[PDB]
Amino acid sequence: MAGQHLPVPRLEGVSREQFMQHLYPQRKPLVLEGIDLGPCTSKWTVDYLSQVGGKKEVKIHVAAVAQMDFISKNFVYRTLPFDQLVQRAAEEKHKEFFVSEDEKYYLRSLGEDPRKDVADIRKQFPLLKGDIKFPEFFKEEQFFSSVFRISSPGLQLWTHYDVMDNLLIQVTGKKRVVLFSPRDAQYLYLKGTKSEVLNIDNPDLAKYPLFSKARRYECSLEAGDVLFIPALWFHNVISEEFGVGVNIFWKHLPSECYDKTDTYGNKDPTAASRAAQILDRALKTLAELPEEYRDFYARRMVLHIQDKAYS
Amino acid sequence: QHLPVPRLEGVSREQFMQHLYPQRKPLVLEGIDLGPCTSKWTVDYLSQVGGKKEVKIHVQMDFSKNFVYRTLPFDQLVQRAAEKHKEFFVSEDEKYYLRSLGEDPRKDVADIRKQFPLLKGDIKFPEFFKEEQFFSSVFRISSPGLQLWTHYDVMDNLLIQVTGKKRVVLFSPRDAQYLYLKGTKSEVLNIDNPDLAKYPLFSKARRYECSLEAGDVLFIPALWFHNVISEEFGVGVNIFWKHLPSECYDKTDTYGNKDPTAASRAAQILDRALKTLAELPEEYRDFYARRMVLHIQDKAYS
Ligand SMILES: [Mg+2]
Repeated sequence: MAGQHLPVPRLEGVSREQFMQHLYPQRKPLVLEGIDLGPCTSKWTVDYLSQVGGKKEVKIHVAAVAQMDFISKNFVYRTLPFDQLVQRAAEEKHKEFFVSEDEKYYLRSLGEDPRKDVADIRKQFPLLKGDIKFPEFFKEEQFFSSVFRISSPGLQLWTHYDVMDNLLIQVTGKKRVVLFSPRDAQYLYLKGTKSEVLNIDNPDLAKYPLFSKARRYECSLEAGDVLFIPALWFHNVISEEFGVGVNIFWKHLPSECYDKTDTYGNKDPTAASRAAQILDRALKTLAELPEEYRDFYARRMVLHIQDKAYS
Repeated sequence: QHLPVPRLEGVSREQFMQHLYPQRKPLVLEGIDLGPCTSKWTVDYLSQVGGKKEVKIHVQMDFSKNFVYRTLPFDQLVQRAAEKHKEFFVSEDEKYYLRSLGEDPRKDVADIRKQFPLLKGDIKFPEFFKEEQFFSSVFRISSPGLQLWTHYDVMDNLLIQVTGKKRVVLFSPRDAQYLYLKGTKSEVLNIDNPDLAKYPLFSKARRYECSLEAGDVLFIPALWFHNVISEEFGVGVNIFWKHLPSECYDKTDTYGNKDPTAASRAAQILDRALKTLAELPEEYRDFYARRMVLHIQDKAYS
């Protein structure tokens, strides 16, 4: 079981009700084939996205290296006009560039003022929103954000997770995506919503021994493919080609539970974040009992938590 | 996963304090001067000197209550303790136990000085700790083949075997996980051939092991689990003492068993943080519980 490699189930012809009432409550990743996405899927050539989306300047990642690394931040931020960015991500070599002729590009769309606006494709790319029919797989009152996702081929984003449920729509290009159950957290060596294990295919088990028990689900997304990701599910994407992605986040929970400053979808539901503050407190009172004693009692706690609150 | 506890002869008062004690590991100390006690505390001697003072007699045991509190006159207690004893409250092969406790059990600690003055004069506790850190002295009479369940104490302990053999096995505090701890007692009664059925984890527990001969002293650093099994009849005494600044402990504790106040409270607020988490759907609750124990492990462990 541990360290296994599963396929993410692929279903074609899934209905609204069957997704919403049968597949969704199942809380597992799943890919849907053949959904009517709108013509976006035959229109969004690079020439078109440049023309139609053009020149709305966006915040962008530039990396001189396929495997992007936040532990060493080996990439830099920059801005670019939408068309430019597109044209650049579809390239392999670059005449003009921010760091090297082979640097790779990564757009994760953001609301006009990232401080108070979630990203909304409808709001910020009105024409482009035109070509794409969001699958109606969730109550509208729970909509949260809609995000563009365009990357150079060979670009490896790192393993993270979000607090919202999420429909990732591969419109153009092939995407590889491996996923980890939320319960695989212990194995993932996380700093925040990120994992330190960059090379998942060929892991340095000297530094990340526990990564071994990690049971990975894998899937590759062709154009037209849609993938559902339950909240808290870890995921790692690699643009195998050039492609254009749109994701839709939405609330699985009462809007009341979420943190309102969070426009990205990382921040922990208030209850959890509060809990974490409480905990940091205990870790402090206990803290300056001698290490010997702290330790014994940290261990009691952990076992206790595992028993009252694990399921 | 089965070690011996080091035995050491000729360890100085100093050498121990300075270089051994701070190792925080269990040691048995051979050939300390305990006084005449080790010499004269015979069933017959004991019986005489002790007197007829009524004592709290308990009668392989189960903590499931397969024991029973009782009370007898000391001399008769020892005398039976050495016995199949004719007079019994439960059975002919009644097993007899004794763990000393001060006048008011809820108020005061046990203390050999206060409660066995004559007998006290026979034994010199080893000077391995300051008088200010003294916490209690206890008289331990048990009958042969009596199996007292596994527990830990919060005070450092000097178990002194004065008379008769006694086995004892121990476990790293950290082996808390494998012990299935119900408070300060562990669920696995028969330590030798454990029902791995009920408790699969007791296996992963490295168990240290020693045998006390009359005169031997076992140091048990606070937090070490130990299981004591009187092979022959005999009397032992143990002394608890505060390893931490006296304030750190629970005032209500007359046993040296209650958690340091810092622990007791931290676990209390912990129970709070669980009450908030609890209100999210189980699966979210779950995920963040795990993120909590990751956090505790990284920050507080070793
Ligand atoms: Mg994401």
